[PDB]
Amino acid sequence: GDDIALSTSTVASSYDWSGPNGFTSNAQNPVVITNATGSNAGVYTLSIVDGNGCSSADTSVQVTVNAAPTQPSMTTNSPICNGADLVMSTSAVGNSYIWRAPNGADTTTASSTLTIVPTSSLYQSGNWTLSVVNAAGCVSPASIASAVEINSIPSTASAGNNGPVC
Amino acid sequence: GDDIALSTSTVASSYDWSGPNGFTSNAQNPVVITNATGSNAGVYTLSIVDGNGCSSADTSVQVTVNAAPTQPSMTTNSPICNGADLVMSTSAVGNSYIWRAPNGADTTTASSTLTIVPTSSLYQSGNWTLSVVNAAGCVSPASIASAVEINSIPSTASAGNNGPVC
Repeated sequence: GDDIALSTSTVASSYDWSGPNGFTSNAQNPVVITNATGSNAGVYTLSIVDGNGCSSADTSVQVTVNAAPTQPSMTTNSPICNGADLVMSTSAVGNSYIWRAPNGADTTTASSTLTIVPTSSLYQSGNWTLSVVNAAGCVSPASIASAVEINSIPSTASAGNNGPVC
Repeated sequence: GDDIALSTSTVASSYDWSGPNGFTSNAQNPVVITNATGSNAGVYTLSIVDGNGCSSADTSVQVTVNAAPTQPSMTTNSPICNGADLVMSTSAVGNSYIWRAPNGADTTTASSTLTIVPTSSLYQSGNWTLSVVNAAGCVSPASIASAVEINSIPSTASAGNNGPVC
C-alpha cells in the first residue's frame, strides 16, 4: 500500500538507474514508484558518470514489498436494542484490528473481538467496516460493511382490566 | 493541498532545473507542480547558461510540504426539537475547526465544540460537515456528513372531559 522512493546522495554528470519491470531513470531523484506491488520488488541498480566523462562502478539496493492480509469478514449482533452491548467480531487473523464507525470514528483492538459500551462515542447504528494489520504493518482492504441497527425502546401501553369482577 | 511554483529572477540563454520525482524543466518559469505531496518535497536545483555559452554555478532551494490532519469525525445531538440548542462536536485535535452548514454557510471555532442558537443563520437541518485546521494552516479532508433533523412542534389536541361527573 506504500510507494518506493529511490534516490542517491551523490553528484554526477549523469545518472543511470535500472530495475524491476524495466524501471528506468536518469536523475539523482527518480520519479517515485507508486502503489508498489510484488513486481516492483527486486534490485535497483545505479551507475554514474563523472564531471570528466568517466564512468563509475555500479552499486545496488534490494527493495522488497510486503503484503497485506486479504479482505477480512465481519459479523455483529446487529438486531440490537438500545442499552444492550454491541458486539463485533472477525475470524481474520492479524496483529491488530482496525474498526471503523459509520461516522468515521476510528478505533483499534489487540484481538478479533470488540465491544461497545452504550455510553461511548462508538454506539452508532449504520454500516461498520474492518481492516486487518499484520506484523509488517501492512493493512488489508476494508471488509464489506455490516449494518447495525440500534432500536429504540417502546412505551408501556399501560393496560387496564374490566373493573371490579364479581 | 497547495501547489509549488518554482521560478527564477534571472536571464539566461537556457535554464536547467532538476528535483524530486525527476522534476525537470527548461524555463525561467517551470510548469507549476500541482497538488504537491510529500514526494515533491526536497531540494530543487537550478543552473543556467549565459549569452555567450558559459555555464553557471548551480544554486538551490529547499521546499517542504506540510501535512493536514486526517479526516475528522463529527457527532451531533441530531434528534432535535425546534427551539432547542443545536450542539456539535468532534474528537479531532487542531488549532481551529471549520464547520459547514447544509446551505454552504461557513463558520469557525477555536475549539472542538460548536453550538447553534435557534435564531441564527446556522440553525439548519440536513447534512453537516467538518474539517480541521492544524498549526501549519493545512486543512483535513471533510468529515462524513452527520445529518441533523430539526422537528416542528405539534399542536395541543385540546382535551375534553365527560361533562359534569356525579
